[PDB]
Amino acid sequence: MESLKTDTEMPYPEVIVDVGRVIFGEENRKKMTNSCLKRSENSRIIRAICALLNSGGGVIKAEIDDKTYSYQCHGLGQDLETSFQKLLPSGSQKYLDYMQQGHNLLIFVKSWSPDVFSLPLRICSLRSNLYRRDVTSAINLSASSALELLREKGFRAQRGQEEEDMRILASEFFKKDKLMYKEKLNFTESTHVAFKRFTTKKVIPRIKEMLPHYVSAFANTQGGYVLIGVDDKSKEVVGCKWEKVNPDLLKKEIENCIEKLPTFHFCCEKPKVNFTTKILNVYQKDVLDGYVCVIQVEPFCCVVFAEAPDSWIMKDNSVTRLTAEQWVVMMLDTGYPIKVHKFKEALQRHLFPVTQEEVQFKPESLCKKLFSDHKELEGLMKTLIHPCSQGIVIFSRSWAGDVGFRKEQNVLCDALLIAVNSPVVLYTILIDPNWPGGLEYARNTAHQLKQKLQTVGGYTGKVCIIPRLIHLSSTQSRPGEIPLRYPRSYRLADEEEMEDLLQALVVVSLSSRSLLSDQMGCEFFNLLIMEQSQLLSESLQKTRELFIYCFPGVRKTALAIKIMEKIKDLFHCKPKEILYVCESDSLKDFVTQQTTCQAVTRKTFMQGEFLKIKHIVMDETENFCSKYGNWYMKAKNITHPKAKGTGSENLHHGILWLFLDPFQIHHADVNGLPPPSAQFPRKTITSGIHCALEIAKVMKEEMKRIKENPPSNMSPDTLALFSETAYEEATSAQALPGVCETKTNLTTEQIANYVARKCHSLFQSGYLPKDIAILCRRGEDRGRYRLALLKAMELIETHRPSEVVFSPATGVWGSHIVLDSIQQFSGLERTVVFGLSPECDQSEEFHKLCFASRAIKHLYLLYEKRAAY
Amino acid sequence: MESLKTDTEMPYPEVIVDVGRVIFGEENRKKMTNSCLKRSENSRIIRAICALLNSGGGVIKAEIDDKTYSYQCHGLGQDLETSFQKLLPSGSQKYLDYMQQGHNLLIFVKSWSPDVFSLPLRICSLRSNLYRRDVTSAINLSASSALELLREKGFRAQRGQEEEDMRILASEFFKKDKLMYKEKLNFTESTHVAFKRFTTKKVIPRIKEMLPHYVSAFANTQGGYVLIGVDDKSKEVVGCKWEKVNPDLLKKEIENCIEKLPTFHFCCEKPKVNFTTKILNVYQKDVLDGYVCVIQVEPFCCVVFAEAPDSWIMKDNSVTRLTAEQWVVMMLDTYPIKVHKFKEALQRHLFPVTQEEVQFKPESLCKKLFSDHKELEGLMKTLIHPCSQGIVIFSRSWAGDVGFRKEQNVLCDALLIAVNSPVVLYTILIDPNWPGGLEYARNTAHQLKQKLQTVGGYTGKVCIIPRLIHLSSTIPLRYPRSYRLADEEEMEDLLQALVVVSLSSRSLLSDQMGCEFFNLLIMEQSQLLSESLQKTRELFIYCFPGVRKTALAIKIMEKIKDLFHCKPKEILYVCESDSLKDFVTQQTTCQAVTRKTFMQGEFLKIKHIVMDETENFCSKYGNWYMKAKNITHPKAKGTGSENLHHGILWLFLDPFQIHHADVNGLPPPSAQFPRKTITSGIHCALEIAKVMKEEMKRIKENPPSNMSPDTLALFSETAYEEATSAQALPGVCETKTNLTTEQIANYVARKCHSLFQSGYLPKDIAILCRRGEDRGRYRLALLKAMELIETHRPSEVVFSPATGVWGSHIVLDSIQQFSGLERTVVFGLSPECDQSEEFHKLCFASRAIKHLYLLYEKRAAY
Ligand SMILES: [Zn+2]
Ligand SMILES: [Zn+2]
Repeated sequence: MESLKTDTEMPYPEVIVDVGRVIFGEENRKKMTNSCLKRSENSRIIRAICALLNSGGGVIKAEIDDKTYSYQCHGLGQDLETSFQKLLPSGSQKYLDYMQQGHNLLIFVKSWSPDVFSLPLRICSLRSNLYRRDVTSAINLSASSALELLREKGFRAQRGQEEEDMRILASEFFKKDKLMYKEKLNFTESTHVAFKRFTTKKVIPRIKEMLPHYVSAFANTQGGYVLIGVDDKSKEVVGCKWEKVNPDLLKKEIENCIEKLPTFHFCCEKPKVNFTTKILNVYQKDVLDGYVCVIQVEPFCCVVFAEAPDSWIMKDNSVTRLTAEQWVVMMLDTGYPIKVHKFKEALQRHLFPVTQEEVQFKPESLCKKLFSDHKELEGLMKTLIHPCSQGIVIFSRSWAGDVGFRKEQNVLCDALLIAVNSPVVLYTILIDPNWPGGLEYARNTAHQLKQKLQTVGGYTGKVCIIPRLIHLSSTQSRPGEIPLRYPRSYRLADEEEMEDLLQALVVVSLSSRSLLSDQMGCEFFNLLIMEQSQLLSESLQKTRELFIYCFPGVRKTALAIKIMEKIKDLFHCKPKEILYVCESDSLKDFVTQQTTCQAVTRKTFMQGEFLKIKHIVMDETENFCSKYGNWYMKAKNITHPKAKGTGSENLHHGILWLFLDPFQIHHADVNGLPPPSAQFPRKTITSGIHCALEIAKVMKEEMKRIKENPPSNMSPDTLALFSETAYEEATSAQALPGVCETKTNLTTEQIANYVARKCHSLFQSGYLPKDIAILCRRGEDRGRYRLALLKAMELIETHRPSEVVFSPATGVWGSHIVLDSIQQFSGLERTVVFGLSPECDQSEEFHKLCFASRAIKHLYLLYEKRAAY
Repeated sequence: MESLKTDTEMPYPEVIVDVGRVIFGEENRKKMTNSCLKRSENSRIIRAICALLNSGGGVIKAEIDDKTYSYQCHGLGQDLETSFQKLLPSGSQKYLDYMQQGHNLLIFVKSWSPDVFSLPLRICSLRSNLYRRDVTSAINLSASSALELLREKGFRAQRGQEEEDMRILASEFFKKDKLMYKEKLNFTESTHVAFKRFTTKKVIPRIKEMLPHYVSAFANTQGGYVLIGVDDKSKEVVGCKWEKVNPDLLKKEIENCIEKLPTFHFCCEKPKVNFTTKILNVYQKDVLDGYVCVIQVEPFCCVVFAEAPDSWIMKDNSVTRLTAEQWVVMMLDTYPIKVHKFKEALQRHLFPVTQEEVQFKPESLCKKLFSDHKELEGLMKTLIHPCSQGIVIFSRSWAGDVGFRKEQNVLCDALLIAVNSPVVLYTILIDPNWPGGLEYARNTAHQLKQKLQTVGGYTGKVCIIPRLIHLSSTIPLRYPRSYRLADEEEMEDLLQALVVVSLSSRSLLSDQMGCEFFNLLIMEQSQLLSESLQKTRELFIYCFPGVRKTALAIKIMEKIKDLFHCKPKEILYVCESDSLKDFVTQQTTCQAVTRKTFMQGEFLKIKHIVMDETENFCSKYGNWYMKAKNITHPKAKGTGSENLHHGILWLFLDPFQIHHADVNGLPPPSAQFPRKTITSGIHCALEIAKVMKEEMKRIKENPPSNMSPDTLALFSETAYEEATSAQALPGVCETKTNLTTEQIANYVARKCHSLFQSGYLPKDIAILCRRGEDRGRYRLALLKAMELIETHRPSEVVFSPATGVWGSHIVLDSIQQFSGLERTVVFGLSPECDQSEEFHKLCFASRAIKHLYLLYEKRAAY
């Protein structure tokens, strides 16, 4: 199966299992003469249901034999119901919904999501086929008891009396060499002896049919003796006729049966199941009559199966039985960030609120682009949605691409309608209605989206995504008829169900690469920064001077802003009494807009005099230069004032927090800081990493390269505090899927064309120009790159709606693309970063870190060709 | 039941139920003519099993009808086995063991401990009696499914289609006002309609019997209609004869039945179950023939029971059914964890399983008992034989050690734990003619097993066999072989359970394992605190009362030596008292001096300084802080030092226990940064911590002159409660008031004698007096009291100054001389104190680990 299988009559998104012709109805089921057909049909239906439960859900199609059968009047069938109850002890309503359309009965099977309150039963099984022996009975363990036994045996392996009277009597019987006719047994059945239903006219068939059960029961429990040749009622040694079957054939059949038994091993030794078969002779008046067989099974280290556990899955459009190995692996279960599942409720409440207002079109950016490019989309969608007042329509250029699958050019956009008391509907808009593959695209996209919701999102409920195909060129909406019918239980019923589906959509979007993924990632990062700021603020009451060491990608500035707010709250000071000192002007304007507290650059700080400043927070401390003056003593004097006699009854100490990034030092001169031995007390922050996995991986590779061959300016002691293990833990905890690409050996025109094409593609998907940052290492190439980019974007944008405007790094907050040097972009970040740098050898490759620290989710490093002289 | 009930014939420790005469055996069970007796006997046995499972375990005693019945030859019974396997789906062998002695068949029922791999099914139940309607069938939910439904409804309440076609047709049938004879229904049964087995000759008994099931099924699920008067096979409105029963009587019976139904509510509104009963008339050719009753049940917010859930417990020597409220509370469930974290290490250190000869524990009590009674060693060696591997744990009173009464006539109790042996509890009696020995042994064994299962968390079959012995002298209790310990792992698990039980009680063994537990906890805190060595160089550590600063300081010194690779003599400890100096000098290899020695001397090779008792430092000699800074923070001298180093200056501060009114010499509280507040260092009894918290509140409410508001601000009672709950252990704190000197001496002598008889060594007693000039008077009075009490007088009573804390003698010194040192038992002898001077309870309590006896002398008369 590449995508799905074609079914014109019932083009459902889900997988369809055809169980052939079945007889349905209580009266018809009872009056069936053929019991074999009854059992076969029941088995087919139950196997299909189990496979659909373990394979994500689906539809079962059955051709109804009687042409006068109505589900409302007749019913389903009693035996099928007993089977359903056996398979689903919790309840069959939560998973199975029935429907009669035409002459076909459709059973809708929900995916087996283990109930949070219930035991974590990963998969559903009819019978474990793991037998454990209670007193005088061998019980086919249920799924829950099977999990009990598996977990107990696993713990035992990983770690490293009248019952005994029955065992002793059975052992004494075993040791005996010969027996007498009508000799009376002095013991009955127990946990360690079983002899009932074992004597027949033909012993071989009964042994083959029944021995596996008792052998599994004895091996799983402790000990056991199986006796063949003892009459059930009278407990005498009747024996088996010698002429009927010789002892050697019976012994070989027994060893064959025990060898065919499936087994699963928790331990390393992996012993086979061991058993001793001893054949006893019975003599009436010293003439041979027959023989009695005793089988002894010792306790077995792990679980032994009577046969393959009859649990089914779906594999290659077919219902497939699960082997013991597969069953135990799937049952014992022997990684998207947890923070997503912690914050999905707040994210849904912020971005996708369930309100009684009119229908909302999201996301705003893509909606604006689509509606400006196509004027009829607003009207067409408003007409199609009607009648619906409450709901959200989530637009995407390609939902299939949004869930990780192929993107189709012929699909203009996809709309996902979520509403209360309505099914989820996926609208696919086509540029040309004559495109043959629209229906397949819609069906596959709906199937993939539902599967992603259930698997990644964690949705545990009945949801139907109905593929509806629409065209802009059509003057009249809803052409033809839509025959897709689902039970009323599959539409969302309350606002809580809508909230749950939207939270699952939040998780799915945050686990993928898309425009919506990027926007919700920004909101997620805001929440994470709030949590980190709250955690770090606890040091305000315990320290006054602190040296904060930050890994690459920590986002020091947001933490600094929120820490400044926390200082204002805690110390009850006026906002203008807190000073933020940075090195770059651009960061100064950024912070000036983001915070009400005072923000100055180092030159202003040294030139000016700050009498009213009570607390100082310094960022970009690595790049500070001491040529103008020694700023550290100034900050110390403003923060730590020496006592002047008795004038100050209670001298105060302020906050002198310095944020340092040892890795990104671009000033070879001395910083003016105290030596690394005097940089105490210190804190290392690793949990601020807010970027893509790809960008974090690039930054870690550069970190390792720097640590292996440290440069002159950096020192071993500062490099020692940063470990790769902590960086992996933080990245796995806090990073989101993204894009990082590298291109080499390109001319200026090729770089310009690549940037123009990528920007056009991103804009078509709903990215705004404020998310694009084009950064060049060498500042003298700004004009050349600007001319090349103007030419490229003019060529690409043939329609040319508005002029292309690039803004300097000062205008980060504005709505324009940023084209400036890396030095001018220090401390500032944007979602998409284009790094235009000349050809770099191994020595100069360290600037990948500088480029990556500026990118949040996209990073396109482009390298120019070597100049020819 | 005060302790237990007397059973001379079967004196088992456990609770015994008598299920009367029962017929046993497959042949006998099958051939029974009377089915009512069969059902009654099966019900009695299963109810007793359920009660024993939910009530800690016990024994079932059944008298066998047949005198020729042998369990091995015959068996137990098929119906009984099926009932057992119904009650225990996991397995009946783990909980039920059978045994035949005499004419009685005994069933040994283990306590229902929910398996760690299991769903948390707290109690066992035959039937939930909670019904959930699958389509066409109403199912009595199992215990697990009942728990699932209860949790779902609780979460829902706390938070705040052809099936639909069936419902619509049923609603249309409901709305109809008239019916025709042999009118064919156009619908069959679904999740929302049920009418099978409802039409009988006498409708009322069948309704009374079956209606609760369907009402519960409909209420628990969504909606439902019940139809009365429809023939099963042909689906036509046969109707109920009008003469047989009037509609009003049937309606009132339905209302009575529905009202009688038990219910449990997860919500505050508490609505009753709502339902509409409508009576429909059937006419054949317009003449009345009968009537049809339709009952509508709407979805109901909470769970509705068909009847009281048949789960039983034990209450007042009786098998008692559980009501719905009790069952739901017990099923939904609506001591420090560090004990369960450290019990394995504690048992490996203190009760190791080895192939060596049997070990007698604890050593102190064993020495006392064997010295006082010479024959006890030989008697125990004889009784234990044949046994090589095992531990014998001695107690003056195991009953007292598990919280129950102490008996004077019991010399001691020995608990024998061994592999391939039952646990045996030996009670030694001074006078063998004491009537109550057997009852004492039985009750003690019962209480010890119950404590093990409940507090200790033991999940396994254990038998504690009461055995009574007498020193002056020159058993029918039979348990299944599964009740004896089988492996070394089972012995280890039982020993871990015993460790938890004793750490959850008050005894000598409790105190010794408390000391080991506190050592492990201090190791964990020291490891956690040592992380600040890499992040800070000068630190001001603020400690709540009872933090045990000195042990943390010693382990921090060790961590400094490990981290900075410095010689032990390069790390310096500065304290104020000579006694703590000597203590630390013995406990550590690093240099330890007092403040006077620190200021007089010169320390060239010292690279790191750790200071304790910093609140009591006096600046009259000079500025010790500046000296510490100069030693730890050296100013650069030109280019001589290529890489200047900064040392560690860690100051341990206790703001509450400031006894020097003069300025400490510390920097002002605004310059005391960076700072750390240690809360998780509290290692004492709950009672001592409570006294310290009360004194803390009293001090915070009325702060004295020397302390400052900023210093008191960091100490909150929420943190103190969290710490005390996390890391404190049960203990004793007592206060006596208005006693004269000889009464105080007699009290101390009597308490010391009682503690010594229980195995306490003299090194665990510290007698501390607030006023130092009373030391001689108290010493004379205590010597007189102790010589009067110890009539035997084996050895002289020796009191040691506070310098000799490490020695094996009672300490009699002032509180000032005992600063920074602790002992298990502390006696506080102080004069009468008013509200202003009550603050010294904190000083007295900081010196006690598990026992504190504050004694106040009478006011002096002039
Ligand atoms: Zn194995
Ligand atoms: Zn309620």
